[PDB]
Amino acid sequence: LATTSDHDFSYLSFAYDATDLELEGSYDYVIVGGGTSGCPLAATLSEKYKVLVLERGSLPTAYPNVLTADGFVYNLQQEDDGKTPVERFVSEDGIDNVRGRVLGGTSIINAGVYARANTSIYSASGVDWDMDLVNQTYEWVEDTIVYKPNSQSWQSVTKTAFLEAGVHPNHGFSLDHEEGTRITGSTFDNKGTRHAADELLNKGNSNNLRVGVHASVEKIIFSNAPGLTATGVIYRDSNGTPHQAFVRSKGEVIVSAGTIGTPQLLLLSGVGPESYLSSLNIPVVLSHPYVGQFLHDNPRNFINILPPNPIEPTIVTVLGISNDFYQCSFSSLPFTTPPFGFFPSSSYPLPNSTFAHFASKVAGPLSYGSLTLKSSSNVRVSPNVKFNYYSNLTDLSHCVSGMKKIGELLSTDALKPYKVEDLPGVEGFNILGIPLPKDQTDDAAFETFCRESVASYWHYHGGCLVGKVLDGDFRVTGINALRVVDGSTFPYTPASHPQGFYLMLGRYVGIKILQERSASD
Ligand SMILES: Cc1cc2nc3c(=O)[nH]c(=O)nc-3n(C[C@H](O)[C@H](O)[C@H](O)COP(=O)(O)OP(=O)(O)OC[C@H]3O[C@@H](n4cnc5c(N)ncnc54)[C@H](O)[C@@H]3O)c2cc1C
Ligand SMILES: *[C@@H]1O[C@H](CO)[C@@H](O[C@@H]2O[C@H](CO)[C@@H](O[C@H]3O[C@H](CO)[C@@H](O)[C@H](O)[C@@H]3O)[C@H](O)[C@H]2NC(C)=O)[C@H](O)[C@H]1NC(C)=O
Ligand SMILES: *[C@@H]1O[C@H](CO)[C@@H](O[C@@H]2O[C@H](CO)[C@@H](O)[C@H](O)[C@H]2NC(C)=O)[C@H](O[C@@H]2O[C@@H](C)[C@@H](O)[C@@H](O)[C@@H]2O)[C@H]1NC(C)=O
Ligand SMILES: *[C@@H]1O[C@H](CO)[C@@H](O)[C@H](O)[C@H]1NC(C)=O
Ligand SMILES: N#C[C@H](O)c1ccccc1
Ligand SMILES: N#C[C@H](O)c1ccccc1
Ligand SMILES: O=Cc1ccccc1
Repeated sequence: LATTSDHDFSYLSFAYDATDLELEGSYDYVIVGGGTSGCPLAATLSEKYKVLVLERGSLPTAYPNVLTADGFVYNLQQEDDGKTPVERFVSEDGIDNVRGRVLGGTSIINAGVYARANTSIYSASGVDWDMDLVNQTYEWVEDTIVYKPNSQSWQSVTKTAFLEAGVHPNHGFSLDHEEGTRITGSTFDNKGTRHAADELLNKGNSNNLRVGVHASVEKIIFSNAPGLTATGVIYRDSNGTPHQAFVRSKGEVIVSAGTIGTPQLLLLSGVGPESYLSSLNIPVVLSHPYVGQFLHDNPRNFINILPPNPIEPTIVTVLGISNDFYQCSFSSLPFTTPPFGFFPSSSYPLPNSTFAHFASKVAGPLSYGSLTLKSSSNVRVSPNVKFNYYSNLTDLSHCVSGMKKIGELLSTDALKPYKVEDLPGVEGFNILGIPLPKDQTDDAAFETFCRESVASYWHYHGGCLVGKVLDGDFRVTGINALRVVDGSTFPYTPASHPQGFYLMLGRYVGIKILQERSASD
């Protein structure tokens, strides 16, 4: 783990605005998306080769509130002017959501919860994992931006509630995703300073790594030398001037534009379903039926309580893990401006006092949808995405069990002091929004609750799966010098909170590439 310190912006020495980058550059590797996986990947590759990372968003310094824990809600509340770090979108299901648009990616605007992936998921994932390397990489990330949190009153209350409610065993402080209750790590340090993926750029070689911000990558360039190969990308700066960045022999273009951005860029570049691309007059580079398919978004269901006695805002650190659902509680100050994506719609009552948000994330999820373009030419126009929440009934069953567990928490001695009236069961609380069914044994009522109150846990992933679009080495099948490394590569969430795994993934693949270049050297 790391030690509390200011956000490290040393990498600014090699950060440039796209308008200042050359019109035509040559590198060993070009990384699209300076996000959660993108930054550590770029830093690792720069240890030996010339790397250029292209990020559409601004430097974190352009939006100071992304650098503190008490700025979390603020960023979500900010109006989307097309340049802000929080990009708003609404799935076809009608659920509000957001994604990062800034150097550091979504790790720069998230809730800071850090967890290592469930150790049992690597086995039949389609990737032959080097577990020694996986752990060395987690350590590499953790020693740079992960911290053991301060004790916090509300989180402690939540911990007592989980333990009283049978979420066992107790793991004390642990980073591992395991069944039971525990206090995990956070990317927010003990002074509330947010640390993120961008700082992993500092681990790279300052003479080999170059970062371009305000760089909108619109298309991947291909050629046959002699086989189909990615040769670079076209990106545009704030002046509307297009640039080109090419990769040299043995080099590669790696797309780390995220669950939403990666499939979008591939489609715009002619890599996707042939009939679909043709319907939009997009030249087909390679028919790839699964690009944009298998998009998953774990549903979030919750209960907001308004204690009669004020509680203090806290960062989530206490996790109550079950096999089918993951839970936690977020305490916060009241708002009069809605944080987009926090509640499912803009028409949700706002809290005028301090409140606690008990959240439940369904594992998986088994349900999935797809991503389609909204513009056949403009990469700045958000793609259409549908997740089909609860289309798979097993997900619904898990939501029911999960909300019943929340009901248990609400019925504990631990939460009694936060009720307005001493009533039986889950009754007695001042609830903001949709309350739980009073009868904890009414499954049908819980199913309706699950469906009508659903929101996004913001941990969407998939869209460019290993075994569907990519091979075990994250290469886009059928195309040379092209890989994908970010949250779009797997169908299910790796843990209650995925940033740890995606951060690790970036460097992991980076190391695999260096090992590959060593053997072929
Ligand atoms: C509100 C919120 C709270 C969250 N809280 C937590 C939490 O507490 N703990 C946790 O573990 N996880 C959390 N997550 C999820 C986690 O942050 C994400 O799963 C993770 O950051 C995704 O990593 P990524 O590398 O795939 O994508 P991203 O980090 O999003 O990175 C993709 C990058 O590509 C850029 N990009 C996209 N298209 C282009 C293009 N065409 N050209 C150039 N650049 C482009 C984007 O701007 C972005 O910087 C949260 C997510 C949200 C939205
Ligand atoms: C990669 O890291 C894994 C953790 O992220 C690690 O698994 C953990 O390994 C430790 C021992 O190194 C196990 O032991 C701990 O827990 C047991 C049971 O509770 C205690 O008896 C021990 O005293 C100790 O506290 C962990 O249980 C285990 N955790 C998990 C979730 O599996 C892997 O072994 C590492 N892999 C490699 C190849 O290094
Ligand atoms: C909901 O997700 C389940 C797990 O992915 C699906 O079941 C699985 O379906 C596989 C076929 O794609 C099959 O090989 C697995 O054995 C099976 N596993 C389980 C838990 O049964 C389920 O699909 C439906 O049920 C299975 C059993 C088959 O009959 C499928 O044809 C059904 O579609 C998913 N349900 C939905 C709504 O898709
Ligand atoms: C860990 O992953 C395995 C394999 O996918 C799964 O069976 C198990 O339920 C998961 N455990 C938890 C607590 O999520
Ligand atoms: N469990 C436990 C430890 O006391 C603990 C560890 C980290 C932060 C708060 C508290
Ligand atoms: N189970 C499961 C997920 O698909 C998964 C996620 C990351 C790595 C391996 C597997
Ligand atoms: O899982 C973390 C979290 C944080 C704030 C609101 C909901 C969930």
